Amino acid sequence: GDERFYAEHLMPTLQGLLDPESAHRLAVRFTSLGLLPRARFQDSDMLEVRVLGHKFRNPVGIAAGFDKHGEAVDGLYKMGFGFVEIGSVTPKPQEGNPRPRVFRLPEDQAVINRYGFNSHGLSVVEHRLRARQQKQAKLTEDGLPLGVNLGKNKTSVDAAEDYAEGVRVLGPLADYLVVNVSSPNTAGLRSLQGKAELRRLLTKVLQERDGLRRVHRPAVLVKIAPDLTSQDKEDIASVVKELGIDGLIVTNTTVSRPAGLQGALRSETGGLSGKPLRDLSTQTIREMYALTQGRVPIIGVGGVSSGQDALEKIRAGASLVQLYTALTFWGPPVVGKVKRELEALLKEQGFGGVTDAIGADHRR
Ligand SMILES: Cc1cc2nc3c(=O)[nH]c(=O)nc-3n(C[C@H](O)[C@H](O)[C@H](O)COP(=O)(O)O)c2cc1C
Ligand SMILES: COc1cccc(-c2csc(N/N=C/c3ccccc3C(=O)O)n2)c1
Ligand SMILES: O=C(O)c1cc(=O)[nH]c(=O)[nH]1
Repeated sequence: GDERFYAEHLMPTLQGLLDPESAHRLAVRFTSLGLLPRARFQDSDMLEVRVLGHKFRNPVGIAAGFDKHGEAVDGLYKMGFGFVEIGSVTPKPQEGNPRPRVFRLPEDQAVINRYGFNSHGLSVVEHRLRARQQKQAKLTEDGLPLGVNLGKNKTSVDAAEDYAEGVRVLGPLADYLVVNVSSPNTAGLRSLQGKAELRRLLTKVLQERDGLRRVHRPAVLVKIAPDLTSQDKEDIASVVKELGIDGLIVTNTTVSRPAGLQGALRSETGGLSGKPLRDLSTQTIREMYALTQGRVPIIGVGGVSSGQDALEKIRAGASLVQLYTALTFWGPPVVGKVKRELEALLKEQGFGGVTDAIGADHRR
């Protein structure tokens, strides 16, 4: 469980042998088998957060896209994440884009991916989650909630019906659902972020959700891009408040390529994640928090690899944070590292707990 060993030796050597997709698949295998150090870090009460109708024993989650098909959920809690998001899941199975479709930018601590929603489909994931449904109910009660991220098939004619199907099938198995309208890798998907289409889409989603039995009724969150115009952001905030959307996930990967990227593969098509996304994401959180008057829970994600990164997002308005790319460079010890550093920084800055820090920047 040594950060230095994983960061300086183990992870780099494994990356030396395996292309990123092979490495991802192997990581999922290892994780599902529990082949990792069980956490040194025991979660402090300071790290607990209550939001989305749930207790989270720590605010650090695993972002969607690592466990796309719900295969490694328990290994992910063992890794120390306070909550787990699986997906994106599409209604029907689909292969996603041709390989290669994932690229490392080691010099930038960044990744570019164009998976294209490769997915086992709703039915397979439903059965997988059903097999451990009662274990999840206890985990959730214990402060370890589960989120399910919903996508749409490449060849679907009715985007809203794809999401509605997802709500009906995986909604009853989830503590929260994510409407992913921000994947850069599915044609036309991000235009679902525009006002009229979003309102129509989310109205249908919320109706389907409200039609589920009470104990099986998840919160609904919208995951947005970091590449939105100011107009897009205003409109989303407006729709979210008009419809009573439960929360936002901020943000997905960027189609931008910030100046300064050094990686040889920087011009590959796809969404960029990791360090170059970090502050762009933090700023989007800051803006969405203000537009929603601090009343809509935000899960902050984008380039988090340290306690400081996490705290900056929390102070900007995030109630919870996720990471993914940092894990691909630092390995499993990064989770305890982030939690440990976050706790220390909360103390240094005079916060009683994570909850006190949420949106602190806006009250300065
Ligand atoms: C390889 C890869 C696959 C991803 N797949 C999904 C996905 O299926 N659905 C989704 O909402 N986000 C997906 N993401 C985005 C992450 O959830 C997250 O929003 C983004 O990577 C920023 O966080 P990070 O910098 O910590 O990696 C993916 C990211 C990566 C790198
Ligand atoms: C070292 O032993 C373990 C044990 C459990 C998980 C892991 C683990 C978690 S993530 C990971 N590597 N991930 C690599 C990866 C994932 C998605 C996309 C790209 C990459 C990559 O660039 O290698 N490995 C490693
Ligand atoms: O499947 C994808 O390629 C994918 C989806 C998503 O939401 N974000 C991302 O970076 N890639």
